[PDB]
Amino acid sequence: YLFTSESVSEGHPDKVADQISDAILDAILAQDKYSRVAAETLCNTGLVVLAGEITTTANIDYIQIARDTIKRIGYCAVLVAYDKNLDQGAGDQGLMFGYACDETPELMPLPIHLSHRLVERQANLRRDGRLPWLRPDAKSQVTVRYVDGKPHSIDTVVLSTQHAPEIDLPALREAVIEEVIKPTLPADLIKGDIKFLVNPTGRFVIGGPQGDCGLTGRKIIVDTYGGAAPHGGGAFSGKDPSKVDRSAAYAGRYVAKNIVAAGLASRALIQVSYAIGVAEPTSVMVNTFGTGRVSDETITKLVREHFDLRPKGIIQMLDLLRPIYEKTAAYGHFGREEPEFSWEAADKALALAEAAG
Amino acid sequence: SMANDYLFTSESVSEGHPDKVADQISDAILDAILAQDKYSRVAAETLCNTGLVVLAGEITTTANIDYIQIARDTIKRIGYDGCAVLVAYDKQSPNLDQGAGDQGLMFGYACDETPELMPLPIHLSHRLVERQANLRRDGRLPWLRPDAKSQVTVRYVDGKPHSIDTVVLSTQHAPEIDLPALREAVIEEVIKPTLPADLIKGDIKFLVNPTGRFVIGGPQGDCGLTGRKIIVDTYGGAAPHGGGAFSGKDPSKVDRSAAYAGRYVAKNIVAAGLASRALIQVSYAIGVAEPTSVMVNTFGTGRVSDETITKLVREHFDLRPKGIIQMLDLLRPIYEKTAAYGHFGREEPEFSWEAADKALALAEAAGV
Repeated sequence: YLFTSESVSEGHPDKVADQISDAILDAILAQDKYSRVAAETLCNTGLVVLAGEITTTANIDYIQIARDTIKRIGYCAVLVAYDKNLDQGAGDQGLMFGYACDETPELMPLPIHLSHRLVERQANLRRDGRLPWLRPDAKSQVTVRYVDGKPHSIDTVVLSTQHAPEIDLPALREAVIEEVIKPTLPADLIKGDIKFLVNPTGRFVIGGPQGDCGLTGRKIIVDTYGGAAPHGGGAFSGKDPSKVDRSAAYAGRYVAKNIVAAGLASRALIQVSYAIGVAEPTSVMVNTFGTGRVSDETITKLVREHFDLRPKGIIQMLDLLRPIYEKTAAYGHFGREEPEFSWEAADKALALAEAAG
Repeated sequence: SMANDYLFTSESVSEGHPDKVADQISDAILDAILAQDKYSRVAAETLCNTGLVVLAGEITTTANIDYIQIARDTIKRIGYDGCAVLVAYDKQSPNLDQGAGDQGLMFGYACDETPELMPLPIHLSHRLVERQANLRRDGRLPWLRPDAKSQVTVRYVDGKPHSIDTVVLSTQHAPEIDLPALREAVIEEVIKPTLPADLIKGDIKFLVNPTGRFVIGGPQGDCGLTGRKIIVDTYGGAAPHGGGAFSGKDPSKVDRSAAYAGRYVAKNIVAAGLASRALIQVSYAIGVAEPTSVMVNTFGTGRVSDETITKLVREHFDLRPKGIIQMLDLLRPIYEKTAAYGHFGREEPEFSWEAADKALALAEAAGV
């Protein structure tokens, strides 16, 4: 079968909103790391709206931080409407999913991993001036052929990128295929039936907020597993680590990744859920899709013994009170093994393998 | 097939949850536009706060709409009766093989856990919050207010529902009512009458307003945005999701119409008795009509090969963007009603994607 995922660059209007939301979070967290933050962003042609709920001692110039963020991405009236120990109960109810699999060394499903890499690549080539006619907004779609339930080839890659008006399509499409697409695709998967569609709907001069309204939390599938796993619904950006929407999904990834790196399974899906004002999850379950070496329920039991899934437990486990979140807000929260991203360390793998037998 | 014991959870929110307010405003505006011009392009986004509604997005139409009156009417209908409104739409005046207007992946799903062919936990979650709305509006529980959330945890054994483990229900309420009386009322009136009798065992846990009082609700107590309840809108986590929000978008957006078609297909597969459950995944490429990929996974429950089912789907359904609109007659102002209590699993006459009107043909084909 053919399976497809997608990603967007840091310049996509929705990601502009996510990154503004998280730039603001990091600024707050730099001064007062215990702050409660629920920062929502809407951005438009002439308009940025910053809303949601904030509790802090920090003093931030929210407008300057939005402008700095838009500047760094590469591109307004501003409306600011904020309303400004381990047994602590969850601040809200909800469900969260974590996932991992052996399709890549980072233990992410292939299609979303390639999709993120394609847009990261175009941003890299923009910012180092190799393709100086590139502009911020970009979109990738990668369709992967599976045979034997394992990746076989890459059927189609679609990449649309914003660009300066001075360049013609023919040369743009050739440049993107040769410089963006081909180098990012693993050679073992590249075969005769590979289709490259670059800028299928033609000229793409106007991009970002100026071309299309963007909102925080509207790329939650691009942020996570690109369609390879179910999702609980919660957005990440703008939320401090006391919000289980973010902390529990991050812990889910940690758990799932450690189960697979432990050798317990070749893939692992974990659902967690919370009730408001209750520390222990209302539910936890692990599904290994028939690939587990020990029963899913025993893995579920091991998860409880080896990870602290209580909200403040997870903060302490992944050391989350750090201004590290603007970096999370483009190119996927999962699958990038940066030092800051504590949820990507397989540092419980050996302990899990040992406990299982 | 494999012996199992596990807990699975879904959630829903009432029509007065701020994100749902935003979704409903977005779709009320879509409805009003379509009333006057059913070929309109609408991508209407809403953000609402304490004393603030922001309406933004892209709209191409001949309709003349009082955007503020529609937002106000919607808020009033939900139960919330200065509220400044900022209208910043990018507005302008303007075959079956036409291409998709954007790329995306969409999933459709159906299973036999409920008569409506939806997975149980999202079903029960929705009905719990509909029940609190009903009891509010007919005055049986007049102290209730619009904002509420439900969450239902189901213990499955051998791949089948066995008992209800936990029900959470948080509801806004008048300051007049005391917490213990609130909780007893919610357990006996809202929760118990909604749960299936045979799934209530001795180990059931009711978590009603666990952190107590809840007087300031809706936009006043938290910000709402369009497209922030997309899991509540679909299958509660029982299926994968491809990304796209529904509300504020006219049927020409494949994010909405292909999701609906997907449900349609998946539901007719199960209704036909071809499978006890069906997941269908479809992908579109910008400017391409016929979709990239169409696959059906019955998870070992299909009475014929998955391949035969996927083949049957292409003979019996038109999955091209404009084909879906004709097949489901999507050019009608029917969307505000979708914007709370789930887009799937409610068998309203307007909801074309919930009709099992091809099941007989699929059954007759496969041999069921």
